[PDB]
Amino acid sequence: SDEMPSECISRRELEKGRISREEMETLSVFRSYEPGEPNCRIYVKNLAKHVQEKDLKYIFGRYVDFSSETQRIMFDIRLMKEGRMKGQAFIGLPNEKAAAKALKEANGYVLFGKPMVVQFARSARPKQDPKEGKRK
Repeated sequence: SDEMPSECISRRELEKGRISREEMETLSVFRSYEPGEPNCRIYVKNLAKHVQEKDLKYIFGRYVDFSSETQRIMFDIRLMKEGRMKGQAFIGLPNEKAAAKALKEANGYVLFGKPMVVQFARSARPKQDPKEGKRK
C-alpha cells in the first residue's frame, strides 16, 4: 500500500474527546441523535470549518487495516464543506463491528474545539449489505 499517512489516532488520544449518554442527553448538539444501531456506514455532524475530509482519515481510518486491500476498498470519506448542511460527513467502514467500535470511541471528539456528533448512517440506497473479506 502507498495511500494515507503512516500515523492514525491512538485510543488514549481519541478517548480524551468522548462523551457518555449522560452528557449526550444533556448537550444541544445531541438533541435528536443516538449511536449503537447496526450499520457498516456511519455519518457525523458538527465537524469543524477548520477541517477537510482528507483530515478525517486520521481517526476513521484507524479501524481499517491498510496493509489489506479488502478493508480500505470499502472505506472512503466525504465532508459537506458548505450550504445548509455544512460540517456534515459520511464514512463507510469495512465492518458493522468496526462502526459499532468507532461510534463507542469517536462520539464527542473535540476536533478543532468542536464536539463531533457520530452516528449510524441515516439513509443510503445500496442493493445489498456487505460481508467479511477474509474467507467468507
